[PDB]
Amino acid sequence: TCPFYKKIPGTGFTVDAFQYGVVEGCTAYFLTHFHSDHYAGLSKHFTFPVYCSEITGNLLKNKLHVQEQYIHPLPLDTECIVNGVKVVLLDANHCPGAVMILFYLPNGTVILHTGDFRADPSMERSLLADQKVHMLYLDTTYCSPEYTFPSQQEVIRFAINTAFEAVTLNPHALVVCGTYSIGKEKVFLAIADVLGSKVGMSQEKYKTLQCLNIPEINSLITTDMCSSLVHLLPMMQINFKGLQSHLKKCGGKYNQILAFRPTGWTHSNKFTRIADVIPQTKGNISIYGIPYSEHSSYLEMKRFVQWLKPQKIIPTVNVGTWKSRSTMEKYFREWKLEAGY
Ligand code: NI
Repeated sequence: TCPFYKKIPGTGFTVDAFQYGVVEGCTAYFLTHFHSDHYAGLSKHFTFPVYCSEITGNLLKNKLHVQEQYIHPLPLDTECIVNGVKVVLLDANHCPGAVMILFYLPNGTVILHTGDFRADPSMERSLLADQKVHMLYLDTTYCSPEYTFPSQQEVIRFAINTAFEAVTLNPHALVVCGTYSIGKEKVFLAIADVLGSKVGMSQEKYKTLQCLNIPEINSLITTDMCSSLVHLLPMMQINFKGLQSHLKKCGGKYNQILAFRPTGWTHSNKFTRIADVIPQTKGNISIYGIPYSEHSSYLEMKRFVQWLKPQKIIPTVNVGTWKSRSTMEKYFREWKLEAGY
């Protein structure tokens, strides 16, 4: 059964609620982004209207085979009527095609559902500037002050400099980057651009990338592994055994691997600056874990909420334990008392 924090009161609408069967009273199912925990349940057999971005809709059609007739793509930053309710989709600064949704209720209440997001001050000059929001359904993934990590731009800087130095010292080094979902494409695209290479990958990942509307993508990626010095592999293969096996397959073209695992936050962020990060190394293989996040830091989250000044907050992440729920409620009250709303 569909949980309460996935229902929009006063509407026929749910958000990211495809794993509960036919939801009672639901006339339209919104999908914030194409990540498996959010789409869990969609297939070619689904027969109700799905509302989403153009990019999410490309992925539903090509990867999940959902039929065209049930896919409703909406433009961003544009007031749209859905089943007699005004809605707007806003860029969530998460993975490609990810959106936040503003719902203008018939009774005058305004709700923002962030989906998954990385809060940014640029959001303060979107269409959110123009009016009051009563209820916020908030991505609370990192809602605790211990969760710190650098900007995406600093992380990319580290990766580009690290790769370029390694391959200039040794023109026979291969670079490998892990992935298990869409998002974080900048990591492998930036490294391949500095090295003057396309990114090589499986047919299945190339297909996913071709759905994402990235400018000049045919110039940046390929399924010919032999012509590429930056390869993508599944995240589960980014370990000493998997990388050794991969290097065997390359037929003596290379004698060293430098590999990156983009993660979210890790406890090594409590101690080490991005500048100081070092790899794990065994023989001719080194692995860097790099903290490239597509979710808000605590500080980013707090700045957004204190600017928005919502009347009520409903968390959508870490909702399963009394300890988590109590912790999040304490921070929301601190934020409200400090800023005076
Ligand atoms: Ni996500």
